[PDB]
Amino acid sequence: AETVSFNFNSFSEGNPAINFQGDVTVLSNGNIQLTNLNKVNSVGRVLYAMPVRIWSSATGNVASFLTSFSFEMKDIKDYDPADGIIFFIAPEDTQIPAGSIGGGTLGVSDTKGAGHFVGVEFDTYSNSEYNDPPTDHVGIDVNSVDSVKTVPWNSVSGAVVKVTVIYDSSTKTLSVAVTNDNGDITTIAQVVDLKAKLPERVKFGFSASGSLGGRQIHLIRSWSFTSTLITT
Amino acid sequence: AETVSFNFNSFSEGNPAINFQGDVTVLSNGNIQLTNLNKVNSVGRVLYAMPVRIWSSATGNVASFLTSFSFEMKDIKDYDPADGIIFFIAPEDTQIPAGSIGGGTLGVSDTKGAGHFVGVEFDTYSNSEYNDPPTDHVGIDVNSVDSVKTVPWNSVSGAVVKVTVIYDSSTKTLSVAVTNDNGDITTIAQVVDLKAKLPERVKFGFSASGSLGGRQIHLIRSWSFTSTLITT
Amino acid sequence: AETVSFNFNSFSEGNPAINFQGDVTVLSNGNIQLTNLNKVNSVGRVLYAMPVRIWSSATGNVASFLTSFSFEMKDIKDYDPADGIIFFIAPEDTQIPAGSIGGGTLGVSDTKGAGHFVGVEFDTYSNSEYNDPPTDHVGIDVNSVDSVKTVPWNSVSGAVVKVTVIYDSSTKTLSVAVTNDNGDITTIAQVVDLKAKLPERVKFGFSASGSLGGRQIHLIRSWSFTSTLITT
Amino acid sequence: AETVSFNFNSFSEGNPAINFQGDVTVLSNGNIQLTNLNKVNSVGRVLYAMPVRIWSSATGNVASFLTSFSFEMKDIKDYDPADGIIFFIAPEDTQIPAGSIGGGTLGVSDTKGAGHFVGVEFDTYSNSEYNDPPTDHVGIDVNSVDSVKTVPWNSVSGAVVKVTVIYDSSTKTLSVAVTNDNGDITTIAQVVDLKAKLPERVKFGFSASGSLGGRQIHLIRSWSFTSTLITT
Ligand SMILES: CC(=O)N[C@@H]1[C@@H](O)[C@@H](O)[C@@H](CO[C@@H]2O[C@H](CO)[C@H](O)[C@H](O)[C@H]2O)O[C@@H]1O
Ligand SMILES: OC[C@H]1O[C@@H](O)[C@H](O)[C@@H](O)[C@H]1O
Ligand SMILES: OC[C@H]1O[C@@H](O)[C@H](O)[C@@H](O)[C@H]1O
Ligand SMILES: OC[C@H]1O[C@@H](O)[C@H](O)[C@@H](O)[C@H]1O
Ligand SMILES: [Ca+2]
Ligand SMILES: [Ca+2]
Ligand SMILES: [Ca+2]
Ligand SMILES: [Ca+2]
Ligand SMILES: [Mn+2]
Ligand SMILES: [Mn+2]
Ligand SMILES: [Mn+2]
Ligand SMILES: [Mn+2]
Repeated sequence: AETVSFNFNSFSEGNPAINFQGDVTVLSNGNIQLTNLNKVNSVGRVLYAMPVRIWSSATGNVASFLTSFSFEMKDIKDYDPADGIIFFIAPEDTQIPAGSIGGGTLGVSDTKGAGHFVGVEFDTYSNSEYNDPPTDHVGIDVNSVDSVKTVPWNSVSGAVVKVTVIYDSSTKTLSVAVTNDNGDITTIAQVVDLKAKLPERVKFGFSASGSLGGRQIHLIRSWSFTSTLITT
Repeated sequence: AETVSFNFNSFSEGNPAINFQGDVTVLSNGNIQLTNLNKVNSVGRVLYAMPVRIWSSATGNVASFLTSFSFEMKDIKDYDPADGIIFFIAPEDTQIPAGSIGGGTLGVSDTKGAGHFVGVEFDTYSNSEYNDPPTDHVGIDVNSVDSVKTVPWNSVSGAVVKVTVIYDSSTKTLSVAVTNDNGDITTIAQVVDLKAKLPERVKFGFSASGSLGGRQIHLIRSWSFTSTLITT
Repeated sequence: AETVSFNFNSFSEGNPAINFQGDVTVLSNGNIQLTNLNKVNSVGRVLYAMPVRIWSSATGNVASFLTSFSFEMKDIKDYDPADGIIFFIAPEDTQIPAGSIGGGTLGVSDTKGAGHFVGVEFDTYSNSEYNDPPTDHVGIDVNSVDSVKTVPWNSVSGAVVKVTVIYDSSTKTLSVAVTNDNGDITTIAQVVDLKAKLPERVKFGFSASGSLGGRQIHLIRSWSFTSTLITT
Repeated sequence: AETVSFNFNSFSEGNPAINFQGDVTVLSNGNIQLTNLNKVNSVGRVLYAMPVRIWSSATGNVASFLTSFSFEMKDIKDYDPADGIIFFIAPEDTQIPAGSIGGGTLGVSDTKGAGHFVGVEFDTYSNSEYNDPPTDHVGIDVNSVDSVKTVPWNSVSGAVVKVTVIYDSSTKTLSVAVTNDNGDITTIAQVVDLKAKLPERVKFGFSASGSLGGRQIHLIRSWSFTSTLITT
């Protein structure tokens, strides 16, 4: 078997173990702040520097992974609390889309909402152009911000949120669990054939965006990960 | 929103939140020891004392849940290292089956291997009478120790094992993530309609068993849990 | 350590984690209504169905606890707005006293006003037989509705009240902070030895009562709680 | 009645509602970071700009208050996680002690550990020169970091801690409740005559300090407060 595992209790701008793209910054408290509040159509992303091999061209085997992370989103005067954070998987050469308008694209898609990635978004603004639900929601995205499936959710300002994600390669199922502020959990699962949607080696990371009037604090507090690919 | 959440970092015999059944004992370090090393066909089970409402007969809604736990199995001189541990869900009046032979039944089924429960087993002995795979394995059981599905796994003597489970009510998916000694993860997921398999009120817990020749130390070290049922 | 914690933002009938006694009811809005407006000497109580271990006879240790809740009392035609609500603690076999007259007993004591419980009352009627102050008030009750101590308070019809109670086992101090509708706080603290007044296992909850002419809407809207007993 | 009440979900150095002293900085995420990680004997404090009238020389009455806050301390390399945060009350003209050495002084006392203030410390280092318990502890201090009383407590790096404090006027009791990462709650209470120990007008606030080798992230995330003084 081939395993990739890491853990971040804190983040440091200097550490090369992570790629910083766009407006991302690292606060003195070790928190990764994805977007710049004083910028229009801001976009910031972070990827685990080491590309992870999710499937073998020799066997056809796809890896399973268990990952958990905690983030925080807080409102600011005077802007709509937008746009949200998305935990994504993409080609290792992934970079913020050219001419990104941020906002509802969440830093991973073009204006039409399309891009090459698979992710779990924590959306805090209803974009009708991307067919978003009416309330805050968590969604499974496959090459588009027009979610394959979504689930009602509530983004509480200044609340630490914990997420646990399990991908089981045999059933090709991606299961998510979000632990809210009131103590309630919110789950969402979807079958997604990663090998069919993504290349052999990829990068995992987070992205967040904003617009002219849509802005809020997007923070990544921690992140643990373990992927295992059967090589036999 | 109806939620049940608890977190055991250790245990005590006087903790009312825990129902002890069979040969269960509590070690001075807070660990629960499920089987008696000196008894033939030993059986021990521990349960969260409070019955949990997993689905509504009024709305048809089914709860989602996130639960994590860590156990440890250790060989002893010089019995066969058997039989294993099973995280189960069963009717609130669940009790060790009458005339339990322990062993491959894992304390949750009858001689034929049937019973009323849903669970994730960590099997260390291949019982041909229950169609077990040839090696240790993690299984998803529904009313029977003859697993609906299993995955190859390896139980390391004296190794602390971490497990995270996610049940998504919408897709009825029960996904398990097992973190091994060497940091490798093993996963298994299966669609299981709890509403169709179990009554509205149930109890969650752990069970382990041995036989005359098959014995080993079965320890439950910690357990956190959160179930949420959408109501009104 | 042994901890019991929970958080209710609303309530629903059927939740096995709650014991309903008497005339209690759950409204469509998740609120718990303690008394029946058409019944003479009405009494309704709600208890967390999980017994809480407040002290150990083995170690002699006593638990500490933090709890918060919000309630609302609202007048009705043509009865006197009575009798009030009491947050209480009693033996786990606690039931509404047999042949209760409700009224000023607040559903936890006998006709003389005696009982086996400890609690914080929110009194809206002056019962001279129990030496009540002449106006509305918050009181600390130890085995009697004839409060060991009281502080002038005022129950505003329809006002949502917030309460926070801290019990420090070391000093045996029970402090209460009541946040009125107009933003003012009212506090009352009393040294109460729970190890000396209650058994090792108890149940927490609320009770409200009325009489023939004294009636009113008694609502419990939320309730969070955390008690910890050191077992080391 | 005279009541003061406020609430901060986020902080800003451009806001007049707060005084900033020393190395205190406000991160882009809204958190207040009390100590500078790059300075020796660092010290930073903040105070609610408006002095709170806690007692009257005309009537002798003393105010009761309920205040809760959340903070965060996180380790860093290669320094000892020190020294801690202290929520204090002091003369309205309080200032960082002249020639402060930070460290165990928590930024409120002199080298001897004496000063004019009442506070609740969250101590993460054992200074023998101040008779500190051998482990992390929460203490009630009255004009000295040589705590009047302490209770064992575990400071978890990167964990958000919630605190609730109630000062009962009549009993002159100050009781505190702290929420741990494991879920357990910790409390400590002590009788403190604010009238005798502090002036009529005071300021409430937080302070944290570090040394040459002792440094860590000291964050203040939110703070609500309500005090009521009877004027009659
Ligand atoms: C009545 C009878 O035929 N007896 C048989 C024994 O001969 C032998 O087959 C045992 C095997 O029990 C299993 O033992 C292992 C360990 O060595 C595990 O504990 C299995 O779960 C057991 O079933 O069964 C009867 O006693
Ligand atoms: O007001 C806020 C919003 O503004 C829109 O212009 C943008 O497309 C949305 O994604 C969101 O940022
Ligand atoms: O008029 C109202 C009141 O009536 C009394 O008879 C009763 O004892 C009081 O507790 C209160 O209900
Ligand atoms: O190692 C760290 C510590 O070092 C001491 O010298 C200092 O007095 C303490 O307050 C703390 O800073
Ligand atoms: Ca959107
Ligand atoms: Ca078996
Ligand atoms: Ca009365
Ligand atoms: Ca110290
Ligand atoms: Mn969306
Ligand atoms: Mn099996
Ligand atoms: Mn009274
Ligand atoms: Mn100290």
